[PDB]
Amino acid sequence: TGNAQKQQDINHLLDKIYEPTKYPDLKDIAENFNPLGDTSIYNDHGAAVETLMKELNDHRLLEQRHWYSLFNTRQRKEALMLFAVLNQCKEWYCFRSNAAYFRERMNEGEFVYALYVSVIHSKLGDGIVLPPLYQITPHMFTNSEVIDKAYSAKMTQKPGTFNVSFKNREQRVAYFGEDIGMNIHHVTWHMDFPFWWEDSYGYHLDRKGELFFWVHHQLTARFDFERLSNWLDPVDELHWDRIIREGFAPLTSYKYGGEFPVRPDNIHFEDVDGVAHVHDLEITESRIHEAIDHGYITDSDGHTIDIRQPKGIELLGDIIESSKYSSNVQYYGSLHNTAHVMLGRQGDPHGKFNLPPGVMEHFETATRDPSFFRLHKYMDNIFKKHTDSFPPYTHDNLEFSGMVVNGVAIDGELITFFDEFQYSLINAVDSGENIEDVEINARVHRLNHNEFTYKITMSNNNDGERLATFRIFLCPIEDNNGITLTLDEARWFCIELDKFFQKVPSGPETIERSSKDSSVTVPDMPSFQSLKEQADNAVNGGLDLSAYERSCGIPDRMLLPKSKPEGMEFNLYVAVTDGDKDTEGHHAQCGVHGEAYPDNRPLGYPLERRIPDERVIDGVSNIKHVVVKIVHHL
Amino acid sequence: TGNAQKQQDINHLLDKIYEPTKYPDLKDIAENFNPLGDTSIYNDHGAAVETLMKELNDHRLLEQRHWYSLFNTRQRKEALMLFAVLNQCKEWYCFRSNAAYFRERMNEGEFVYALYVSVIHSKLGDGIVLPPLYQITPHMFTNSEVIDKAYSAKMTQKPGTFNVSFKNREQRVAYFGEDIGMNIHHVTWHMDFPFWWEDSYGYHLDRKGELFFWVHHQLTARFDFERLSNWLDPVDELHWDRIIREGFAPLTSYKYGGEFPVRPDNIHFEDVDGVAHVHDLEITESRIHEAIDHGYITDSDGHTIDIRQPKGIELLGDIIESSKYSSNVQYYGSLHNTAHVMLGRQGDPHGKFNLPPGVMEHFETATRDPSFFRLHKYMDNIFKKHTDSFPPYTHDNLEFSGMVVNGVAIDGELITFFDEFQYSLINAVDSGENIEDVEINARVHRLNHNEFTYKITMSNNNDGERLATFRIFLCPIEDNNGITLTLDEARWFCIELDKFFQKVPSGPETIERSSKDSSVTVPDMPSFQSLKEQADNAVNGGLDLSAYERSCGIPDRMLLPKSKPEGMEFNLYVAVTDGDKDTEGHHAQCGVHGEAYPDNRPLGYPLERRIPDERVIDGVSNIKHVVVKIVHHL
Ligand SMILES: [Cu+2]
Ligand SMILES: [Cu+2]
Ligand SMILES: [Cu+2]
Ligand SMILES: [Cu+2]
Repeated sequence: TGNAQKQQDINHLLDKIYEPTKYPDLKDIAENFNPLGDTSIYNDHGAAVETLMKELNDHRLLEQRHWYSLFNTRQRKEALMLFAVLNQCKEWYCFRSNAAYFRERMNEGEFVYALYVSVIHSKLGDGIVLPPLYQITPHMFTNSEVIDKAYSAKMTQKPGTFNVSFKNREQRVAYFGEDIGMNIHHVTWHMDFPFWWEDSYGYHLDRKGELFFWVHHQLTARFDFERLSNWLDPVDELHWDRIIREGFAPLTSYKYGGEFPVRPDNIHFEDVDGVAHVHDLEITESRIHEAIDHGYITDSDGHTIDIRQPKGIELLGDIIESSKYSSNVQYYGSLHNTAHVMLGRQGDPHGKFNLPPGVMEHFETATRDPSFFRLHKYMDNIFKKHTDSFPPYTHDNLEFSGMVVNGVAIDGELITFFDEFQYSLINAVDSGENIEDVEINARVHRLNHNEFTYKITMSNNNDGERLATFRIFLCPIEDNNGITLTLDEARWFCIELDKFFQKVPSGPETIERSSKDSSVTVPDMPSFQSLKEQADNAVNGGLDLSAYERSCGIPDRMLLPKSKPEGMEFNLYVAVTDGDKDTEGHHAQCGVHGEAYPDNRPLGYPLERRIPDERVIDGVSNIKHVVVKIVHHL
Repeated sequence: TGNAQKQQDINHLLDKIYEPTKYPDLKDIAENFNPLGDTSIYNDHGAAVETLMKELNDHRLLEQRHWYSLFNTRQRKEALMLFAVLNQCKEWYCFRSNAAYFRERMNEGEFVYALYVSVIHSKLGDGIVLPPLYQITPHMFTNSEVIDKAYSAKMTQKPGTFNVSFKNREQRVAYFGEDIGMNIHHVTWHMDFPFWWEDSYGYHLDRKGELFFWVHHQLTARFDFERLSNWLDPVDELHWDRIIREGFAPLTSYKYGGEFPVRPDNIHFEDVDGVAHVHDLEITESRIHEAIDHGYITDSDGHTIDIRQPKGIELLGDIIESSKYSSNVQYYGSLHNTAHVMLGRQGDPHGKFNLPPGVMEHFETATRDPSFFRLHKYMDNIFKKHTDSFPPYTHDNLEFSGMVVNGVAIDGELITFFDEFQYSLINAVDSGENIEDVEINARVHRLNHNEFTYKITMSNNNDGERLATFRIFLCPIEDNNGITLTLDEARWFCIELDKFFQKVPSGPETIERSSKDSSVTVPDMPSFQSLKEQADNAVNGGLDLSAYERSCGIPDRMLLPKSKPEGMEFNLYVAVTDGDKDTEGHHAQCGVHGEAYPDNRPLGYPLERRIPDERVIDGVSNIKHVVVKIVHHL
């Protein structure tokens, strides 16, 4: 073991992935190993192994140097079998071996996918930090131009970094969707808590349901915000009976595959052969919308499982996205997933052209296409229908008697601008042998803000020390019409900025906290070379980069919304609930390994419920709202 | 001079076009020359030169390593200025110089275009054979896959040759449209007789009008035939008020530019910003259709120019395509051309995506897209409306008293199969310096037939030697329903197979002629390396290369249609008209330089007119029809 070992191995595995490995060890392994000759390394007595082999043998596994979408029911199954081996290894000797043996005869997508999920969930992958997808397989995160510029570099053996690109559209709020950080998170989030997880794999992802509800509600919110800042209007909800108003051209290309199919604007949704009928959604949507409206979800037996309770919204998220936690998957089908594949072939439904899958039929690339947000607004208000059926909250309800926020102040400035980043285009260009490596780079333009700190002034009238949950939302104020909405109109529009638990003493305290300590944030990740340089140094000298092991969050750069240059006033919500009942039972942020989500309040507390008369939020001591102002430096 | 010189120079000029020249001579020229210091080499006292310079100087000329469509009113103008210099050179010292000087600071497309047109039309380019576009700029004629396979070859410096590709469509009659020979011809035909020719350039292309009418009538016919052979039905005529039923994905890529924009099926024609309104066509079409119907074309003054005469159909072709021979271009606009650009941006009319031009906005690539033939059927029956207004032909009309065809026979076997061809992908991949040349090749699958000869047996009942025009059409018989049409239904459907003038001696003769001597055919062209090798062998060893210096025709391989394996019976038409009245006045096939078309009969004689009662064709001695049969070897 070690890690600067485990780590090393990983880096080697995912190095120049589109070509047989150049690391000699990996290849004699790749050749001499037999996953079937010491059914003991395996905790299954190698049933997993024996099942991959069988396929690899009848050679009925997807070919190498071919595309792969995680939405392809077979490609998925294959990818997921590698997971299942790697997964029941007792120690490194068995992982390295397989993710070498297979690495060399299994397709790259299945492989990249398999290795990551495996590293993330398997018992055996603690020490490791995974290189950033963007540099491992750059075709999924880089433009088509820069890609070709990189192939030229290589043809000519002349190095250097190319500048990527992005007045005519709404490819004005593009900086958001096309960011390599969001794209990362978006994929990671669904790697952390995959739709395909069976608790057989080892543990149970806790509230994947609410997690699902919430994560998208926030992309959806975060997204709505940016369009605000751009004189753009909140996003249309997608309907199956209407036209797809805003279509786009991605100008993105597959490594092996071709160029992502484009969609024209004002198109009519076609029945796509092999996935499902347009109507098939319409009905699914109905079945869903009836559970919500009845009060119950009905399983396979005709057993009504009640959802007019706290477990409610997850049971709902199980049927909506359609993970395996689904009660009656034969009835409620899979709205979300199908909706993906469904929106993707819109470029070729009967498939007369044999265009590859589309931007939306992939996690590291969906945020790309505009209907992405159109499709999640729709999912969003499916949930809202349920979320909203609860009776508003009472006074006695929000009140954390004693504790009272006196004041809230921002110790700094809220200022956002446009930084510049560089990732490397090397895994993208093929370098054969005895021809050498030319360093080609890609330079992108991403958003950023300035660290700032919070000065939360507040008195614990209670006799002594109480644990407290510091909940901070950033809601909007006006309409982009100039209509000041109402913490009903705006409660749902708010994006979570931070959530943390601090013990409060008996008396006037002044709790301070930084842009940096935010719980919904993750720093940009270490470069690959960086992770190489570092793996290698430990192994030859004698790696606690327990910075980057889990990381569920969004990019720190994305914390605050972009804003206007003129500036705008947002409304800052500081709600301080009672820590002892919250954490009334138990990372725990990235419960990647079965780790029980620590907060018990539902998600978005306490703005997740109808707020009919603001009269109320306003009279609980432990809730306080102060207006902030964000400015954008050009 | 020489030619094995002129030639050499050319080959050098058009080598690895996408990069500054490696031929030292070309560069000191490229540097030291000044197109403005001996205004004497120029027959204009260099007004041309002084106009390019002015642009090159204010640097308002299109950039290098960028795309270019010949449909772009500016790109065209720029391209066409180079033509105008190269054009008024007195000798080689001035051409070489310029097409060196410019070659290095003008864009490649303008440049390639400029050089060819210039070589083709300028007084000074007799000896020369131009390399095949397909190998000069392979991106416009080669797939998107093979192209990438070639970039890989190059990256790794491992040579190869790749096999190109083409059950779900009508990309079953694809072999026709995607052939590198047709594509060549199509562009050449439009280089030979350009729409932009002003007679200031030096001479007058004779019947560009009828030429235009006809050339497209035959692609259109030839095309209809192939679809026959494929259980496919004759092509729909395109309308501006209907859906674009049948769209395609070209899977083709620009060198500098991106991937050609694709079109979804069942699309509605959008008003495309910058080119023209959909309605703008509709009216044009009307104005056109009213000339035809009135009997006259009305010019700018309100002068009615009659067209119910022989000059008729060309005057019509001048206004329809809209060349500069147009009588009232401000009124009849440019249906054909505009229709090209109009159909191309259908992927991006308001241009929100900034997709490059499309397959149809280029001559070496339009035959690609299915609406290509849909758009020419439409143009086709615009002409037919006029062509058909003439009173049928009388008996006394077709009769070449004396001369009488006794019999007609094919002396071979009519057999068409699928050969294999290889062109080179080198100008496509960038090779910088001190990095050496790897030979990469592309292998295509093209149609072919077997030389066969005609055995035309016929007696001269007259008293002593009459000249004769041997006109041979290949008409269809059955419907693809199995209905069997009527040399009215089928007269227009016939493709020209040969046309030649032979002296018929008095009495029983038996003229024989070959597949090879056909007048509507051209052999595949010499390779580039071949043309290099041969150019090069004749500097050093003190070049005829005469077979390919103009070349209007279609590929010999395309002579006969594809057919069925079962075989089908076509109807062979041998009509022998009177040579002395035909050539009653004067290459002359490729009148590229002002050379008066030799035949005087209108075009398609004598099948261009309504044939109401076959009763007639049937009773002129000098017309004879015999059924042939074509078989396809799988
Ligand atoms: Cu997602
Ligand atoms: Cu989603
Ligand atoms: Cu044409
Ligand atoms: Cu045309």
